Amino acid sequence: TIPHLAIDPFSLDFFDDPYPDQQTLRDAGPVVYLDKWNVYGVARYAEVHAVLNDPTTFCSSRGVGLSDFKKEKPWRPPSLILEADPPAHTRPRAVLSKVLSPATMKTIRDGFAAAADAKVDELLQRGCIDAIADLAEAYPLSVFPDAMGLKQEGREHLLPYAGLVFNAFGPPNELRQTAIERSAPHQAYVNEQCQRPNLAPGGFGACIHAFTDTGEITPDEAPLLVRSLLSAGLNTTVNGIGAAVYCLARFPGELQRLRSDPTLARNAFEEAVRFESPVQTFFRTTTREVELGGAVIGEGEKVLMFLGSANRDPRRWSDPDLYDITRKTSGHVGFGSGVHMCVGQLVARLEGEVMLSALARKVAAIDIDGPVKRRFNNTLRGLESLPVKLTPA
Ligand code: HEM
Ligand SMILES: COc1ccc(C(=O)O)cc1
Ligand SMILES: [Cl-]
Repeated sequence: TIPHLAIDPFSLDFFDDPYPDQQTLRDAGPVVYLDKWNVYGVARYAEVHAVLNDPTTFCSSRGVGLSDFKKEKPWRPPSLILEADPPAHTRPRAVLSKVLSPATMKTIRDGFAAAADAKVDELLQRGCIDAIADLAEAYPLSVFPDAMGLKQEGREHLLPYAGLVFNAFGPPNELRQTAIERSAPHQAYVNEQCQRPNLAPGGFGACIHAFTDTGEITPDEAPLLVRSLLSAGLNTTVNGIGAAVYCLARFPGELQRLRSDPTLARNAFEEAVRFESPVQTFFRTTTREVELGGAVIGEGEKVLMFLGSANRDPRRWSDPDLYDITRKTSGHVGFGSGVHMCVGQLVARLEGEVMLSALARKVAAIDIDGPVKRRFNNTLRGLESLPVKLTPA
């Protein structure tokens, strides 16, 4: 019925090259059992999409990591949005949607673009750079904390904290254990910046606190919602932009197409999100007994969704393992799908678009120039170091 596999999707070997194991997971059946961690897994697009779009059956309030909040204490107070189900999810979600609205994008777009162009100009003066530290990390650090309204002091905690959050979604392996044992100072920093007086006027955080009188959220909910943005809003974009740059360096043909038409920048970013899937996995917990892909799952079972695999499922995509910047990407699940689909995706896409636009206009070649170094995280896929040589247009 359901096949049992011994594959550990949280092992370093798996992280180093997940694609053959993801095929094995897909081809074993629509629903698999992972004996290593005692969870169900779905690795094909169809079942992942299905699970994403029925939150009643496959809930989030019992945690979207391995841990079941009904059995264990969460390592930090539950997110009011990610780890909430409707209807408790609905109004905080509505608040964050307005804080990160089309109108908000319109106010910051010029500034986000200028900073991207400035970044690429600065890098071109150096020629040989690390596309991670100097670009993928540097550019979001140059725009997102300011957009949040964070003070300057203590920003060095942001990436450590977010790494910790995504490691903590995983099983209790070494990556997770080590993360939590180092957490205290990053946690203390982030929690403190979530308080209203610590967030600059007009910024994302201040706007969340400004939203505490409409009947949607109360003032005591606002700090945790600022926490959500400080959890998900930086490192994801770093890995997104890094993915895109990695793709353009590996596929020079696509760089040349992008150069010839920079209006393809937004879709080039979208395709990179599909192709590399920064957020690889999330869990759901069953709230009742349910039929899924000919399998019957009992109540209170963890279900692991392979978003990255779903994005490379040949049942859904033609040539899924090719990077194609004119692909019809609509429908990929790199930002999820359904009621929890990434609420900050407009920010992510804005950052990616203007960075790729800047590269499209300013850079003639991106050539890998040193050993590439992958970074391991229980949930995030991305590189630690990507030495490249940039050649100006
Ligand atoms: C390339 C960049 C990003 C990727 C790949 C990504 C990925 C995701 C995914 C897959 C989900 C679905 C979670 C689920 O179904 O349980 C999600 C939700 C979420 N993301 Fe993003 N994200 C990105 C950028 C951002 C940014 C820039 C922000 C904030 C500024 C953000 C904040 C959030 C929040 C608050 C949620 C919870 C939504 C909800 O539960 O309703 N993310 N993200
Ligand atoms: C996409 O990953 C995350 C991480 C944290 C949160 C949150 O803290 O609410 C939401 C999404
Ligand atoms: Cl925390």
